[PDB]
Amino acid sequence: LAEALHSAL
Repeated sequence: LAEALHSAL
């Protein structure tokens, strides 16, 4: 989930 958010951002 952390990395999903990194990509999203």
